[PDB]
Amino acid sequence: PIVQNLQGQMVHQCISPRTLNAWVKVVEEKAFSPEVIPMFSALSCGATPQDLNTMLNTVGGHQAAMQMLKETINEEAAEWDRLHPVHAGPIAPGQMREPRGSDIAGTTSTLQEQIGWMTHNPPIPVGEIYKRWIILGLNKIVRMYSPTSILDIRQGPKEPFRDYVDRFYKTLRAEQASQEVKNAATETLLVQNANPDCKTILKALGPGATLEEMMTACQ
Amino acid sequence: PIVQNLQGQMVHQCISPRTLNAWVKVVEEKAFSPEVIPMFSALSCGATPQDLNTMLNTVGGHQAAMQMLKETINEEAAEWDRLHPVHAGPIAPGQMREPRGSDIAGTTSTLQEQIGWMTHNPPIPVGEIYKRWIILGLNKIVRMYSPTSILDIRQGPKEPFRDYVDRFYKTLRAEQASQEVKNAATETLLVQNANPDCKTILKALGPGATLEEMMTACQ
Amino acid sequence: PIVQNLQGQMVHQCISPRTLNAWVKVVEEKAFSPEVIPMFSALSCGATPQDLNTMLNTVGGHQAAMQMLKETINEEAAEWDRLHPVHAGPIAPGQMREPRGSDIAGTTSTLQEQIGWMTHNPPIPVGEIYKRWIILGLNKIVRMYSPTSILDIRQGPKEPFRDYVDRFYKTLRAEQASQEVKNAATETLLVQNANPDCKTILKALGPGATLEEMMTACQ
Amino acid sequence: PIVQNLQGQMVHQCISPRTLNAWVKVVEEKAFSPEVIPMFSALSCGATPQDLNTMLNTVGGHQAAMQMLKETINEEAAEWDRLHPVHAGPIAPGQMREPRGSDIAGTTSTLQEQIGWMTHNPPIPVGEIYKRWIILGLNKIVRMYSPTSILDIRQGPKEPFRDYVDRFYKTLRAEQASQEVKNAATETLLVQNANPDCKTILKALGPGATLEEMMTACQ
Amino acid sequence: PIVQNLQGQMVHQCISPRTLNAWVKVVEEKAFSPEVIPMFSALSCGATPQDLNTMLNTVGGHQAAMQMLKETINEEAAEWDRLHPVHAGPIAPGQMREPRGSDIAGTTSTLQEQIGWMTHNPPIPVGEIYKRWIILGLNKIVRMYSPTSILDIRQGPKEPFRDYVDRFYKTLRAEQASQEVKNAATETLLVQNANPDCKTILKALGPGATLEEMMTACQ
Amino acid sequence: PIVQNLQGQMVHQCISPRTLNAWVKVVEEKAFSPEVIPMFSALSCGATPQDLNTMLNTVGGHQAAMQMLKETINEEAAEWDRLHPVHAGPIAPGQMREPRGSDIAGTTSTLQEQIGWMTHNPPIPVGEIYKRWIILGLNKIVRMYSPTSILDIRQGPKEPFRDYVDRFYKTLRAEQASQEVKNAATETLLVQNANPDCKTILKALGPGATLEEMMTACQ
Ligand SMILES: O=C1CN(C(=O)OCc2ccccc2)CCN1
Ligand SMILES: O=C1CN(C(=O)OCc2ccccc2)CCN1
Ligand SMILES: O=C1CN(C(=O)OCc2ccccc2)CCN1
Ligand SMILES: O=C1CN(C(=O)OCc2ccccc2)CCN1
Ligand SMILES: O=C1CN(C(=O)OCc2ccccc2)CCN1
Ligand SMILES: O=C1CN(C(=O)OCc2ccccc2)CCN1
Repeated sequence: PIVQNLQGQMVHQCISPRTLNAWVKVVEEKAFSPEVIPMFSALSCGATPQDLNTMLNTVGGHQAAMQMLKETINEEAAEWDRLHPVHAGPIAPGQMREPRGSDIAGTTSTLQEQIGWMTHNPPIPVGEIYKRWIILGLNKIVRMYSPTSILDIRQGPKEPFRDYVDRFYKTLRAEQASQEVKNAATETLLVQNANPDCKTILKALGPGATLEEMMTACQ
Repeated sequence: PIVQNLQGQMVHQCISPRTLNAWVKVVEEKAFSPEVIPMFSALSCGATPQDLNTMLNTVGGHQAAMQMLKETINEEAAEWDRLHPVHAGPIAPGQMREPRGSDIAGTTSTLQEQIGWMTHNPPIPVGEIYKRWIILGLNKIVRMYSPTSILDIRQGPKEPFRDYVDRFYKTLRAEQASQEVKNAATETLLVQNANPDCKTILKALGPGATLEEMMTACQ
Repeated sequence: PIVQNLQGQMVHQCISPRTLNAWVKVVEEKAFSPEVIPMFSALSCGATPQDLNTMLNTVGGHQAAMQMLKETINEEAAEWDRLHPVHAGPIAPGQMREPRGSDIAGTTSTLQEQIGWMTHNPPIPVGEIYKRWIILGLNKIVRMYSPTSILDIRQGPKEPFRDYVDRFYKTLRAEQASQEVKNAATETLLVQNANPDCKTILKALGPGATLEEMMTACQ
Repeated sequence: PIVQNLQGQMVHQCISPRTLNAWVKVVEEKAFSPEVIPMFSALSCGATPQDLNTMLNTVGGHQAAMQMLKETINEEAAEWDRLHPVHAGPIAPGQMREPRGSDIAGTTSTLQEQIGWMTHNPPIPVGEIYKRWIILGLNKIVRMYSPTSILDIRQGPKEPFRDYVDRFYKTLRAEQASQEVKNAATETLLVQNANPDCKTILKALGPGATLEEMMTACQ
Repeated sequence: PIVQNLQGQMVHQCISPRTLNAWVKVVEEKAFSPEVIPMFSALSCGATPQDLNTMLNTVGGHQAAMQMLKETINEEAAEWDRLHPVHAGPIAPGQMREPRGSDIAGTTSTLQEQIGWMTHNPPIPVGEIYKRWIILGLNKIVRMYSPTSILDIRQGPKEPFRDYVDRFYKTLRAEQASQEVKNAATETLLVQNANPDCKTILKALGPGATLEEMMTACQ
Repeated sequence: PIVQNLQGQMVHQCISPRTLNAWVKVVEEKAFSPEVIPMFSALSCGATPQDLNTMLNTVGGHQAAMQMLKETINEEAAEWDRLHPVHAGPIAPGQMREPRGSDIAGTTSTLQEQIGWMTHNPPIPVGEIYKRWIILGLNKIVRMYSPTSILDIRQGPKEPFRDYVDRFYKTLRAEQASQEVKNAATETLLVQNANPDCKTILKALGPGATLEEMMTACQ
């Protein structure tokens, strides 16, 4: 990653063993549960494209997902190249060349180049641009791997309402519902998919009930 | 988080893998036991709003609680916006814009903006303001999840008085009794809910007994 | 805690995840065995009152003990307020107010105030004063929780003398015997509570025997 | 490894216990699965040739592979010596001698020499040159140890298409297919090796389907 | 402990959680096996008397040994006081008082005093003096706890000579044989206590055989 | 160990708990497998003679080996004293005395002396000299403890050739074959000790086959 030293410089630092192991272990333990993605983002704080590639290449399983992710990266790289074409001439001696999409993805750029871009005044933030592409790809993977439609999350007859709500919102998160839909669902599908005893209570409450008020009402 | 370097500057530092894992693991192990909240506060020392969001987004389960927490945050953000409306014009070039409630919550502000606010002279402490909102929400969750009323904590016939007191005060803490009530309960409900043999001894002690004196009296 | 940086300043540093976890884990594993107290003292090196509260609030069990500890803290705070009353007027602008007992205990003081006191020239050592109150309370807890009187530690007929001595001194430590009594007990209760075969040997040794000499004599 | 200190110098630092243990443990757990190689590269960031030798020499098993790796290193060293012959005379006093292939591999060079080369202006990057040789050797080992031809990865009759794709791409990676072949295989061998029910669906899709589109189609 | 900072000063640093836990865990796992003592010495590098007391007070078991250790410390303190009596008058204002034996042992001295002594030019090395007393006491404990006389270590009829030698030298170490005796024992008790078949071979070797030569001879 | 600080000084630093535990644990887990030796060398990077003694003294088992190692150290110390005799007069006041072999081994030298030698301009590298003696001794131990002659490593009838090669080269390493012999053995004993089916294939290959080519040929 790129860090600041005591002279007030952003400098390169090697990726740590603790970071490397943390990422490998959360993929092994959680696969593509939605919470793996904010974990990835946080573990890759300050990452260069080289570091992001390291993290993704250290994953042993899930090679269908990794191939899909490469396809998404290649799509975003091709859109970058449409928006930001580069000169096809020799580099000005000593000077900084403009990144192509494959330079952002770290496949055609060196670490030294990446450091040069990221520590330019002002930064050409290749690590943050690449991370955005990766996260777009990982969100597609999370949705693909989501096992259950929200339509199929219904409260059991003896299931605590809290347990059902947990299953409902875990499914909405994996299915990639917007925050707008999550906030709105409280007055609609959440009640519909409730068991008859709870449904009666929630129907009786009237409109505008907070989730807290619905959860208190059904115990 | 924001830290001080050797030039006497508060600087940004990436959230550590140890911090990330510590938080995920205490939620997995303790859920919304009351002691998880001071743990959250301590693990989030110096946090930016981005860091606070990372910590909350890394939680995989408990999605009913996480949705309730988002509702509480949105309430406090709307109260901030009532108290501190911002100008709806273009930013003065190079200058610092005033935060709205969604900027404090990190959903409409960048990390660079958050750093600017938190390291202004004097600080606009967006991380501490947001943390206060989060803790308000988490305390509501702890009370919701508290399984047992204090009325239902009564000493068993062969239960050591110490074990009963432990159960009593654990329940009072989850039910969110004030320190005033915790301090006062020693002369009242604690004795009432004691077993007959202890109740006799504690009744005999007279008023003003310290909890230490009650615990010594009943063994 | 408060630490020294490279400009020779004592600065605030966040409590570490390793410190937080170490304390929670020693309470879970050892409860109020006497050795938990020097552990607390060492883990809280440099602590502010805020840090001390964090450590105590992160404890999930043992809520009878935690309530007793709050009572002891409130006693010592009331004695501080008797000895060191503060002015009941507006603060001199920009200047440092004198701490009350609840400021020392971190309930009515901010972190910034605590830093101001602890880094004043010369320090008003609020963290060390509060730690002294806490340790006084924890020692009361250790004595309360000590399961066995020294009178009841007697060597078994086939118990190795070393094993008995270990049980004797572990009990003396939890019962909070002074070092004077620990040093003196070697010539008296330790021998009396020995089994007949050892008692004969130790009686034969004469007075002034070191514990080493008694332990060698009985094997 | 070589790191930068606060005077802006790249300095030597000892290899850490965490790095040493991380490498030993990933070889013990993963052997020569393909993902062990990007792990090696990342754990050896900034390594001197001495550090690279340490890492390889700390491996206890897999001595057939380690002997093969020595053979590959000796081949690349002999090619370096063909391209970059050195003077066979006495060193200019105080001056830096040119590295031979065995100096790059750390067998005939001292640590001080390696530091001199790597911190020259501009660097003679002996650690990076040697790491390239090692990685070439490790990739040969990964291919040798790959257990299964791609021809033999075929979807079972009740095997989820995702599980099959995972097995297909894991095998392609170990067999060291180019990214070109991985990207192209989606329209050809992947479909051929699918079960009849999926094969029908994928045949029906038409050409140019993304892997995401094929995986969605077959569930 | 006392450490050097970047201004070239030895400064106080808090004892780490890793150090605290390392010591507690080696006593739990090894008790007073001889190798616990060099571990203690290394974990207490740079320790103040306060730190040494912390380490010893964090031990929960082994209270017979801890009482014996206090007795040894009190003996060495009384010898220090015989050799180095201090003035029984008021301290020169602002000036450094001379340590008594109980000041070296940290029972009558403050941390600030200990820092003053240890960072004086030249140091009054109270931590190293106290550590020497502690190690003298711990060596007495190791000998007391040694279970077996060297006379009773004899090679079994089917015991590999190496296994016997290991048992012999482990016992010599716990019994606190000098290095002179360890070096000499190879020509004498080691052979005598060997089984008849080995004894014959070692007798046949002649005098002056290295332990390596004896171990090779008997397999 | 000795490290460089920010003023560009090599300074003493305490041995870490992680280093101490790493060494104890690799001896417990691997005993004198050959890979323990490069581990020792790497864990002792920058070590003083005091640190090297700490590491060796922290080993609890294997006391036959530790006594053999002391004998080897004493041999190398006596050779140093033959080559580098020292003056038998009083030290020049304030000046640096020349090390004897027992000073290099840390038995007759203080830490301060060792620091003085190792940080002299130019260094008298006592830690590196002593480490060389220790490694010479440890290599003798590894050979002594090697359980099996290379003559006795022969491929089983159903043993994969790779598994056999692994056993062959693990044995050659413990028996301390030179790299020359390891490289040459591929054309000779490795083939001879192969099973008949592999032997036929390897015989058919002709001379000069790489180990990779032999391993591919036999599967
Ligand atoms: O075709 C490619 C090659 N890429 C690659 O191998 O990057 C590392 C990576 C990326 C995604 C998954 C696993 C590892 C970059 C993007 N596109
Ligand atoms: O609607 C919203 C969106 N928020 C959000 O997603 O923040 C992170 C978070 C917050 C609470 C729980 C889990 C994660 C911010 C507040 N309100
Ligand atoms: O009534 C009070 C409130 N206190 C409090 O809550 O402090 C933290 C704490 C203290 C003791 C035990 C558990 C946590 C401070 C002292 N007295
Ligand atoms: O013959 C050699 C000797 N080498 C060697 O021993 O290096 C360390 C190493 C290298 C590969 C595998 C295990 C350990 C360097 C290259 N060629
Ligand atoms: O009587 C005393 C009191 N001492 C003491 O308590 O020190 C800490 C310690 C020392 C030895 C064992 C356990 C803990 C110092 C020496 N003599
Ligand atoms: O006789 C000696 C004494 N030595 C010694 O005790 O050093 C530490 C050590 C060395 C080897 C094995 C275990 C511990 C130094 C060398 N010769």
